[PDB]
Amino acid sequence: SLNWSVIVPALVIVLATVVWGIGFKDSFTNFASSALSAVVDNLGWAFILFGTVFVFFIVVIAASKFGTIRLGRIDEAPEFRTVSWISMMFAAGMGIDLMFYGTTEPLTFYRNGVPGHDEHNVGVAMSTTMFHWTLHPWAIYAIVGLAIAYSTFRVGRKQLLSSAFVPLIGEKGAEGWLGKLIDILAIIATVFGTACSLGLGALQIGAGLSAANIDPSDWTIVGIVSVLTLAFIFSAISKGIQYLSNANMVLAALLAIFVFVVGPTVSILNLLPGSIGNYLSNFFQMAGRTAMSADGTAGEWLGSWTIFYWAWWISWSPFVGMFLARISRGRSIREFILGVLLVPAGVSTVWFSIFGGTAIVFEQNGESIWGDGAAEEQLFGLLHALPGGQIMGIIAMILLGTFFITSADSASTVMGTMSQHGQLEANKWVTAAWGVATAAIGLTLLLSGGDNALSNLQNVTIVAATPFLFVVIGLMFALVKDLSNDVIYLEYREQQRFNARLARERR
Amino acid sequence: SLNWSVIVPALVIVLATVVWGIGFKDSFTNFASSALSAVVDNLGWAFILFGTVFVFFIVVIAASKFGTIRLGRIDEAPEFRTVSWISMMFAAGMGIDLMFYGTTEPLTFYRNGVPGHDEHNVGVAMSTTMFHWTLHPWAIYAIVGLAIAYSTFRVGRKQLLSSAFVPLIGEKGAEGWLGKLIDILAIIATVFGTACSLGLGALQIGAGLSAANIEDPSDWTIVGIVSVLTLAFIFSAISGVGKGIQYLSNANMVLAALLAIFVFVVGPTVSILNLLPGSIGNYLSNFFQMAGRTAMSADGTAGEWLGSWTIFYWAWWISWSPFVGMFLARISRGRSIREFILGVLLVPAGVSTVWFSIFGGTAIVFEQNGESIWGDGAAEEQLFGLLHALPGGQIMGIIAMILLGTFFITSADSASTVMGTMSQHGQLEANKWVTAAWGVATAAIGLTLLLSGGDNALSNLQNVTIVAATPFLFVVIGLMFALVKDLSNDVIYLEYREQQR
Amino acid sequence: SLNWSVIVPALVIVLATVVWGIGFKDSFTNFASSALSAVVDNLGWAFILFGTVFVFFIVVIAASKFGTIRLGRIDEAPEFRTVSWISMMFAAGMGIDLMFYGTTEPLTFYRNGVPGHDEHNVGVAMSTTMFHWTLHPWAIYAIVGLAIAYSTFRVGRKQLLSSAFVPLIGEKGAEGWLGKLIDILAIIATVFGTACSLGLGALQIGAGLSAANIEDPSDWTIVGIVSVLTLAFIFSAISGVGKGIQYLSNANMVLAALLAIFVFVVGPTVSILNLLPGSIGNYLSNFFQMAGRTAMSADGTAGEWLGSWTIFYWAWWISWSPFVGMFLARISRGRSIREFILGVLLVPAGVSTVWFSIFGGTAIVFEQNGESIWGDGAAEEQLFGLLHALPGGQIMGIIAMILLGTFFITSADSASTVMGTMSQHGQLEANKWVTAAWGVATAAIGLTLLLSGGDNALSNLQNVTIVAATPFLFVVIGLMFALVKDLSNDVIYLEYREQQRFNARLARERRVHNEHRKRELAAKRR
Ligand SMILES: CCCCCCCCCCCCCCCCCC(=O)O[C@@H](COC(=O)CCCCCCCCCCCCCCC)COP(=O)(O)OC[C@H](O)CO
Ligand SMILES: C[N+](C)(C)CCO
Ligand SMILES: [Cl-]
Ligand SMILES: [Cl-]
Repeated sequence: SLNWSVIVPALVIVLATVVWGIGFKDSFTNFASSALSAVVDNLGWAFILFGTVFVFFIVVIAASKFGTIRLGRIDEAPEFRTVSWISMMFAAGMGIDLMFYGTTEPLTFYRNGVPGHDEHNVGVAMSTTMFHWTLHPWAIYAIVGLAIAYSTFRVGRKQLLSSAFVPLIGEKGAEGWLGKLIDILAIIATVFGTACSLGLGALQIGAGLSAANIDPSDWTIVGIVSVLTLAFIFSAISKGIQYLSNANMVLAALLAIFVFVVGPTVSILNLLPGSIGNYLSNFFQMAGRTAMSADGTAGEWLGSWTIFYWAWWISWSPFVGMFLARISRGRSIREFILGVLLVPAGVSTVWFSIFGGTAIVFEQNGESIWGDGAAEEQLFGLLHALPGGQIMGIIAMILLGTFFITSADSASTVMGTMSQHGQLEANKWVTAAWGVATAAIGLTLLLSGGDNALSNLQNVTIVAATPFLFVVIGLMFALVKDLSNDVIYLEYREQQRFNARLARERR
Repeated sequence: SLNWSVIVPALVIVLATVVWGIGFKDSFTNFASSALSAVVDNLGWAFILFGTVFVFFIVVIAASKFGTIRLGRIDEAPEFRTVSWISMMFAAGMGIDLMFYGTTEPLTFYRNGVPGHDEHNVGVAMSTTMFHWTLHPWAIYAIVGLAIAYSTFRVGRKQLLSSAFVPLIGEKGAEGWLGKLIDILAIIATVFGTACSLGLGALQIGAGLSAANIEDPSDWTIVGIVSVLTLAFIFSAISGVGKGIQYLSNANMVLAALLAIFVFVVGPTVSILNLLPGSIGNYLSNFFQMAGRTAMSADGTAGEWLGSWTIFYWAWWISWSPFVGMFLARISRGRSIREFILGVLLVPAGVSTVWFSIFGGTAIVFEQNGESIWGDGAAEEQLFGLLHALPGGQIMGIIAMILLGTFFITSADSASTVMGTMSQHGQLEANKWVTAAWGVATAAIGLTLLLSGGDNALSNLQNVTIVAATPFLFVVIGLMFALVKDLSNDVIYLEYREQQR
Repeated sequence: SLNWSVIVPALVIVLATVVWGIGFKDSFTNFASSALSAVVDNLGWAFILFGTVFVFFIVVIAASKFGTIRLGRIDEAPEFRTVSWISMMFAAGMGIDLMFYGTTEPLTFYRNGVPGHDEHNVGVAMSTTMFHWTLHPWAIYAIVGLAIAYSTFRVGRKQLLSSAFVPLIGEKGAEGWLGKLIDILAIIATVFGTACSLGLGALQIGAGLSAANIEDPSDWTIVGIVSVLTLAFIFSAISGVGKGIQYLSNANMVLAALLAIFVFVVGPTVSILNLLPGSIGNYLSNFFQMAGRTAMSADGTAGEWLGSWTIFYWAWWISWSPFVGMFLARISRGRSIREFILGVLLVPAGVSTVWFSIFGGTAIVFEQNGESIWGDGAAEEQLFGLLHALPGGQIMGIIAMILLGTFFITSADSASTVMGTMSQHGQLEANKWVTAAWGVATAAIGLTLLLSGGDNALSNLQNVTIVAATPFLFVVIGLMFALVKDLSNDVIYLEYREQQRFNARLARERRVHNEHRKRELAAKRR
């Protein structure tokens, strides 16, 4: 029983873009990309504040008595071992994203420096990438994850973001004016979310083909996408996602290990203890970077970096949020939070220490893989400066390929599950539908922009993300009232008032 | 009822100082002002060390078991609602200058920069201000407000600073040396406290009239206002069925809210709005450095800046601890210390942060855009400069002027109320005569400090505020132990104490 | 009994480096000094990363329920009690070091400036010195301290160090590949660690007596230093016997606390008392920015600084942790895990600071004027240089050397107590025989390190030490697990977690029923 009151209203906006953005006008879509600067200008501070708010909030609810509450029936045990549960979070913290921004990210920060420091600054440069990729985003993923994993397993509700707002909203048939709306926002956000990954993931393949066959064609993008958006429909008949799920991790294993030993090992090893310290050291300092610091200048830097990421992450929380939820059944609220923060974070700490960590060492010996200044080639260029690095580049391409599909599967499945009343049992057909409709806008962005295709990709996803921002914000409140009414916290507060009164009349 | 064993030493010393500052004695009270440097130099270490400890202390106390413990007969019906604090918290604690400082400070620290940094640093300029007006000034209040409220609304003892030292001194044996000296210094500091509040309100008016009517305060101004506000306060204190403290404060929040909301919308809204995360994050970051900004840093330079700022800021604060602290109790009963510690922390922080961010932040926004409002550089002229720079300036200016008048009568009467309550053997309710009488006891000096001829006198008291409570610093430190080695003699700890151990 | 299986492979290489340094290829030992530039740069990261983790590690253990477990057969009324602790913390652990680096480190930093900062930074000058002599170092101790203390006094087994590794290598069956090898690497690390401190006395005295007499070189003149101070040392020797030590604990106080309260009241009392919160503050504000200092920061240019300071320290501390944990363990019986961790960290770290605040402070304040104490760049000269600049500079200068004479025996005595204890199957009783034995451990290298044609047998001192116990790092690493995977099996904690379960499920039975009675009842209103 598909939810059409939610499916089509979403497809109305997904098409609006592909139609009005490539077919007709085209130059007009770049008008809404001025509504970008509109949103960062005045809704900008929100992302910054509630950003760091999401990181405290979650730690404190995990630190609280809530943490003990078992996600599922009372004293329910997890379904997999700690090791297997963690062995699944690793696959959650890897994909196109890190492929793209792995090397270029910390390099840019070394190259140009971060608003508030000089250029050529390892400590800062590094601790900024962390800022983006460790605690902060995963704090979000936890908010949405816990909210879903709680309402479904504990309270006993449908697997829908709206079913997490029940404590605040009607109710009496949750999905009146809101609900449908809240879900319609989830859907849209997830599309543009994955869109970026597919998007910047695509043209990182095209730029990568300039390692085998030789330059930056245009019909090539449509090729790389369509070639893989077909393989996605192909491998949309089994799951599937689990086969390649490791096929990805092994390739990602090669790339890393390889560059660990061939590259400046001891440097890369120095970056671990080093880029965990500057992270902590600078955390608050970068927590407060807005468009006032540094002397009303960092406004631009935020738009291109810190505020992009924040939007992106949010527009992905509906996807990642279900994943971690679905997996974590059984875990305690705390075990699930501390788990969700530190686990993926370790990998995002090593990964940037390896790839973009050599890019810094290189730029210190003159080597410089800057390659004309485009990140989309930065990666391969990095490898080409290492022995047998040309085969590695080939691997990387086939890797971003396997990523394109697996990343699209999980996305479409989630977007499917919530496009039809939270049915865990995903309809094989509606899944592929959300993939093509997604890959679609993942292409509609890449094409409409030209030389700065990357730009519009990040501006729209920021736009469609902003609405949800508020959703997730509110998902705190629904999550606190949901917890304060939970048996185990209610029953405990009854035991200390009793463990107080029992000694109030014996004296 | 009127305790005349402490009224005397105070009424005489307070009269001794005013004389040694008037009648051609105006110069020898200035040389005595530079004797302040003595304390800032040798007790510098003292303030900047413990000022930060208190902040950790209440936290470490709210954190532990002592937190759950209400203050009273347990589950004792609270009383005053949420609006009780926010009002008096900023009505008695501050309000007067925190309108001049709401702009001149964040605007100064930007322009000239604080030690160990470079100028035009928005972050620092906000973190330093914030530092001077949050966790710190409210812990050296919480300590007091928590101690007293416990040694009365729990134990039952009488509301008087020495009574809270019972745990350290002895059962009633606090009558000797340590105990009488307390009440004197607590009265001196509260008499000067009001005196300084009356003085600031007067220097403000000068610039207020400059906004409305100017004219380089040609006499009449100090009297025709300080008296107007004294005679306006002496009326809102007499009428029993009036309670100006519970009203004017509420009105005060409404005026300040109005004013704030004005600039916040007409002015650089987003800037203010970007300054919220900007302020907090920065504050958290620059906390442990500016917490340890000793006069040894940097390279020995910050000596002056500290004394003129942070230090003076502390020595000044420590003074208003009796009054403000007592008030954090005279209007609270039944709500656990924990729901109180953060009550006077998380909450005052919020308002101050926001206030500065709005004003101070806007000032920086102006400073950057080239349309400054620093002009000539008088702290007392800047608030209005920023104001008149906005549509409906002169208008909002009038109410801004009124604001300085509001809370004033309260900050003075409520400052005198606590006096009347600490003068009559620590009685919650005090005679309507002793309270208002002390609220004007400073007026008798204010009119003599100007009869010297022309103008050049008040400057004394400004610096005398520091040393006016210099010793009262330690009165806090000990009060910190008298609150730890006292709660461990409470019901829950004494039962496990007198058990197997 | 004696372990002629761990001590045999012991002195065989203890001297295979001693006679190797003084004899054989004299300048071949200067190839190992360029061989640490293989660990310091290749393991420097691993020395930092885990060094910091060490400070979080215990701190949580301290706050953990583990922090209630008492150390030894439940009750065990506190053995020594207090004071003797903080006195034997340093006397044993630090002691002499607090001087031959404690009044010059805040000074060298105020001068040259640490990497990532300009010179003349009172702040970093204080912050970077503490990073080395406070929270970080002691935390390496409290681990081995607990691991060892809990291993012996609680469980009730041997005082041999490798014992604490039975929860990981199996109990009673961890003697072979791993086990004896640990004890071997243990005794060595304690010999060198001690030999270094003993040789320092001669070096600091030879170049320290300059404030009195002996302007000659520094070779045969020192024969009356090493050979005499050790001669007067063993006494001791004639009698022990079982405990103190001690006669040095209250000594160090009266003595140090004297010269300290001396400079604190004579010198710039305020400039010191000011730098009091300034020390702590800046320390906290820079803690994470210091633990992030690597040979990749700043801009891959601080390696030769770190290698001279930070890593230098960390490496050494692990190579000195055996003794200082073996000794820290005693006098701690009947003291809880918590009060032990908050004992080794808070107070020792809380005094080192006020030490650098008085000595490092005035030493700095003297430079802010022009009366520099810097004596041609020599650690010994600076110490006396700043006290002879105060009324009675030769009256306290006396104690500057004569007191350091006590620290000589404090280390040796206490240290020997440990190395002796670990070669006797791990018993506690005072073994006079082995005590004085290892007491030698320097007569073949210490006094010979100088007879090498006059002097210059450096740095064959610091070189051999930090490389000796380079695997020790990975030992104090896996010591965290053997500490926690052991603490957790303790009856008191084993019972704490079981009770949780009970309450847990019982509380479910109470609930699952109501929702089945307020349900049948709810279906009764129909
Ligand atoms: C600026 C730098 C200066 C120096 C910094 C020093 C170091 C920082 C100090 C950090 C303090 C952390 C304190 C940790 C205490 C542990 C909690 C505890 O003792 O719980 C007891 C028992 O309590 C309970 O079991 C129930 C309630 C536990 C409450 C835990 C709260 C969560 C803490 C998370 C906060 C931070 C998370 C990381 C992100 C910042 C003990 O049992 P256990 O430790 O054996 O339990 C182990 C646990 O189950 C793991 O398997
Ligand atoms: C879960 N994904 C890997 C798809 C996104 C996080 O990088
Ligand atoms: Cl549960
Ligand atoms: Cl400094």
